[PDB]
Amino acid sequence: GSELQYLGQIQHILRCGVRKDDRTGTGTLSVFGMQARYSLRDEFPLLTTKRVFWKGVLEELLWFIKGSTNAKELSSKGVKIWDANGSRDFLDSLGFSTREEGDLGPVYGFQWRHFGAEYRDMESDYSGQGVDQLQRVIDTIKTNPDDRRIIMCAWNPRDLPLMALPPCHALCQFYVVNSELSCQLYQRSGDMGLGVPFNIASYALLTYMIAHITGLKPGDFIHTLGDAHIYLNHIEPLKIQLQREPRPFPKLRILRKVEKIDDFKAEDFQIEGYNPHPTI
Amino acid sequence: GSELQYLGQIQHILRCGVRKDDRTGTGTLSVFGMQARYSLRDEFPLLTTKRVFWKGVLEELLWFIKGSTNAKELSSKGVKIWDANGSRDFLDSLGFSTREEGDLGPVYGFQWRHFGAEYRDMESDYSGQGVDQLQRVIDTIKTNPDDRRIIMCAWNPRDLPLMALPPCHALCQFYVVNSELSCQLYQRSGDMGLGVPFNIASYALLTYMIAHITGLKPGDFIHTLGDAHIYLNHIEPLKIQLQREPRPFPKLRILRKVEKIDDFKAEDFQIEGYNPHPT
Repeated sequence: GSELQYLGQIQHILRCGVRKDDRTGTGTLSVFGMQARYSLRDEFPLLTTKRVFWKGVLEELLWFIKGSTNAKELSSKGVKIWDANGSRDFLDSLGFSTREEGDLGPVYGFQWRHFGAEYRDMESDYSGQGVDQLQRVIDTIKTNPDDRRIIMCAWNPRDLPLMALPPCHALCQFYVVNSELSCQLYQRSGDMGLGVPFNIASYALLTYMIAHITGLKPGDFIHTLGDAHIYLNHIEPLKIQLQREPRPFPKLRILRKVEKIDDFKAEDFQIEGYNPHPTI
Repeated sequence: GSELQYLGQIQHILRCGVRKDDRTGTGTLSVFGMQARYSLRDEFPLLTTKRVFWKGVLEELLWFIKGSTNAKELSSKGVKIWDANGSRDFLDSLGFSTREEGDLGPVYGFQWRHFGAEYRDMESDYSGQGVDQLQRVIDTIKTNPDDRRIIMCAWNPRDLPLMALPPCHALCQFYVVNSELSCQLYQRSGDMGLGVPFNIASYALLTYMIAHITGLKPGDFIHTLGDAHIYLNHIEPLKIQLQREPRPFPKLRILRKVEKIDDFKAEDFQIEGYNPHPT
């Protein structure tokens, strides 16, 4: 069971994690180096022991694909998860006083579509600039599925300081065998309680999208974590969630045949049968 | 973090791996996404079921650290593992007609010490150019141990076309807690029988070096693999190797207090009690 692996990681962190503070000084139980395999075969890994913000997962990814680094473009979709990091106070705390609100810097969207390009601002035109990693992985999957270099890297040391926040998802690698597309994510830091479930859904979704455009079947989503942690305040709540028997994962349905990654829209996706346990 | 995890991985690939060919149409049994943990606490992960080319590991790493991209600089040390990719014929095959022999392009050393810098040639001076990820990692470890961004990435989409080979160890992350330095390597592709043991030792050594430079004790080396594979002509040999009784890992002795990562020399290291099953 995929979810069982996730809950297993949580148990392991409770049993073997050690105290480790984050940037704010808040404590967490932490374990370095973890890995879970989530099958994407005939099911979508949207955790059931606790509700995952699906609209956020979907809109954020379409926003990444779009190459946007403007939090306002995601906020207007009803997803505010990046608004704080693009706010005046936050951008100023980073020294980006002349940066317009919403300008997150060269984050995912930019890295994925224009890696290496000289970031100006969120409104700048980068067409033809940088390496379009996303389309490249798609091309490679179609032409040379055996390729062991189908990677999309968001971790750009040069652009790091310009980003409102360093990416938690440094890079992901795709793999194809027997008509199945698999994806492994290297997540440098994961909040098992709140972020990871969302993280998992995001990349499983990216895989489903690429598999659809490349005519492959979703295979496995391998979630690799660097600092896998649990905030101390989620220990008891998590001990409760761990008591809940996971439910069948929902299924993802793509309502139409999409040809290019850029053509996907929120409306083309439908999460069916998602029945998460009641909020804790 | 035992060698039993490495053996277990081999066992799993032999058991669940599926046929997948490499760039040369050569078949391998492959599993995508694997991870093994190797304790570095009072022991060094130099595999004992089959001898690892320690000199190669040590010299290659020192070579990475000095930021060299000149295979000749490593070859002169008696380590020829990079010579082929820097040869006149190989360089020309990739269209690098203007490159002096040995010029591997912006590979590991360059990325590690000058990420983002404009690669010219192996003789070019890149002082203060690009991001020195290695020193930054060391600086961050010393100043903010809790940092969850202690990463050194060799994967540079931008420089890929200029390299003799795309980096295999795409990136590694370090982690500090309870005065222990851990390192996790994300290896996109790994030949379980040949490269992986070497790869493991390389990053284990790097961790030992940085741990020593930062006054921390080596913790764990987590090896994460993308396409973990075994070449077909290695199945039987590896199955035999799986029969070999794993022995206690040797110890890595650092014979001197080194202040800067750049000051480490081959002679500062000594593998002790390495007793691998003969080949």
